[PDB]
Amino acid sequence: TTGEAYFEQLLDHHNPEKGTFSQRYWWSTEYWGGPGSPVVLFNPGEVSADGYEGYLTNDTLTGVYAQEIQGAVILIEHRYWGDSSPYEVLNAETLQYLTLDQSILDMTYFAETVKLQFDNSSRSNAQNAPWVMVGGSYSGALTAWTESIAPGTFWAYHATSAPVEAIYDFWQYFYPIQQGMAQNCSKDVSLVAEYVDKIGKNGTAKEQQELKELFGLGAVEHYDDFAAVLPNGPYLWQDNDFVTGYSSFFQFCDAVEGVEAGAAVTPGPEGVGLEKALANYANWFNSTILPNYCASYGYWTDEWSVACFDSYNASSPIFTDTSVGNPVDRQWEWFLCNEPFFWWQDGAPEGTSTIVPRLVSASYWQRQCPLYFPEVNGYTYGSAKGKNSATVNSWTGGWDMTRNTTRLIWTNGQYDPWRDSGVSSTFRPGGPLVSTANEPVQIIPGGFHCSDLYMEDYYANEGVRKVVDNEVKQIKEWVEEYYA
Ligand SMILES: *[C@@H]1O[C@H](CO)[C@@H](O[C@@H]2O[C@H](CO)[C@@H](O[C@@H]3O[C@H](CO)[C@@H](O)[C@H](O[C@H]4O[C@H](CO)[C@@H](O)[C@H](O)[C@@H]4O[C@H]4O[C@H](CO)[C@@H](O)[C@H](O)[C@@H]4O[C@H]4O[C@H](CO)[C@@H](O)[C@H](O)[C@@H]4O)[C@@H]3O)[C@H](O)[C@H]2NC(C)=O)[C@H](O)[C@H]1NC(C)=O
Ligand SMILES: *[C@@H]1O[C@H](CO)[C@@H](O[C@@H]2O[C@H](CO)[C@@H](O)[C@H](O)[C@H]2NC(C)=O)[C@H](O)[C@H]1NC(C)=O
Ligand SMILES: *[C@@H]1O[C@H](CO)[C@@H](O)[C@H](O)[C@H]1NC(C)=O
Ligand SMILES: *[C@@H]1O[C@H](CO)[C@@H](O)[C@H](O)[C@H]1NC(C)=O
Repeated sequence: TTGEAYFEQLLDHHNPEKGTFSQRYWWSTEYWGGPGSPVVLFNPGEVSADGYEGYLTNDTLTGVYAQEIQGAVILIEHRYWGDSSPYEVLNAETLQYLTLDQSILDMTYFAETVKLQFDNSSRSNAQNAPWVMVGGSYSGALTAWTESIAPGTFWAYHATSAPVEAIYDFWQYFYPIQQGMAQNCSKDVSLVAEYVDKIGKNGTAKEQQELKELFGLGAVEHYDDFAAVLPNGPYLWQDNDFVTGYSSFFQFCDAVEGVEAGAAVTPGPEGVGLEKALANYANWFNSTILPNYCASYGYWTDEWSVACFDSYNASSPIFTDTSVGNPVDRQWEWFLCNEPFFWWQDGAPEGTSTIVPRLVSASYWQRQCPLYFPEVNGYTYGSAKGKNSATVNSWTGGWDMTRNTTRLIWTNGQYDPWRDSGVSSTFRPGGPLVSTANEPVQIIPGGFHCSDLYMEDYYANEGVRKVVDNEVKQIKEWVEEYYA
């Protein structure tokens, strides 16, 4: 059966006298073998957890784990998202306790002390039963970082597509997309991105304004805000999985290549060249992306509004909305600016081919932190205080937290936009992590973001099936060691 409950979480694990707030969780005993059986714990991470029921079922990898080991499944909503926020208003003062250490200790404290409605004894808490922590994306890093920082509560860990390395100028976000996309699209998108840079850096004012109008963006006043719309094509790669078919991304590349779906004649790998690619990219954005783009934020209603592209308007509701249920993931922007993780999604450095404009730069994103988070009662965000990526990585270990691990398995995707923040990054010093029996790591061929989490990928792709089968057997083997 299923239910939902609240756990009384510590606001500040370092200072319990500051009190508690109520943290939402959901649970399922569909596969549970009774008190003493395993518990699979999954934190949906950078989002409200309400639309995540499926993780209780074997339609997802967490359910498959549970069925394999006779485990309960618990879905825990992250502090400061949804119904797990201590405050109704999120600003630089109230977000002071939205940190990685608090988020890690939330998980161990919960597993050690929660009173589960389905087992009123202590027999299902983590001191008495094996808890398996599973996470994808940021919650996969939360999972790995918990093994690094606070081992000894959870029994085993699986991290898929985990950004365990903080990186400031994360231009590598786009590198696996460039590698996975078609040759002609990649070439033509790069031509357009670099043309946008040339016109921004060397073109006249009349050239800049005219290029903006091609995209429908003549009213966008800051050139870097125009340049920042070009990644909307590449970003669609993040929505791919092995069952999305002729997806939004592949539609974008066909548009750039100037062909309708199913066309008999298509360009070869050489693409269509700058002039056509520019015209096609401009019209694709103007006609397919721009309409109702700003209206999707709720703050605006006009179909052709460009207000949401103006990142220099300190009064924009994108920056001033402090509500918990905001549509701009303000909570995540806090982690980026404050921890700081950064992961700014940028054009590549000079001398390295790029599929997004180099004018989309780390400084362009960093400039927005004080617009999201103006100083409040003396409180500011961590990167303004001088904290940087190494502050985080030297604590957690970053992608070198792999040194001496126990019962942690990793999965990554060959073409995951988050791969190069993780242990399988091609830019990790000493190369990507080498798999061992003690610490396995698998890369899904052709894989995207968290492709082993969704079982539709398992049935659709034999490469995914091989990876899922291996990690499920590894988790079962490790869990059995608890009872042996
Ligand atoms: C030059 O430019 C042209 C014009 O832009 C380029 O042509 C376009 O190329 C696109 C990319 O190749 C192509 O999109 C593809 O369309 C086919 C359908 O025609 C579709 O199958 C593709 O989608 C599959 O693959 C992606 C990538 O992994 C998956 O995200 C997606 O879910 C699909 O996956 C299924 O098929 C894969 C087989 O390729 C399996 O690996 C995967 O597991 C999954 O399998 C399920 O479905 C299978 C159905 O085949 C089934 O057998 C299996 O049992 C599972 O159920 C992708 O959308 C465009 O259509 C094309 N545009 C045109 C022709 O107008 C061209 O590539 C450029 N060339 C160069 C050299 O640069
Ligand atoms: C490109 O975007 C512009 C908006 O900047 C679109 O202009 C609107 O077009 C509709 C007609 O479909 C008019 O009703 C609006 O008054 C226009 N608003 C303007 C010009 O500010 C334009 O249609 C888009 N072009 C394409 C090809 O989609
Ligand atoms: C999901 O559970 C059902 C139980 O009725 C089982 O028949 C099915 O094989 C399971 N699927 C997976 C992928 O484990
Ligand atoms: C800046 O934001 C405020 C609030 O939405 C709005 O009234 C104003 O028109 C915006 N300015 C621009 C140039 O978009």
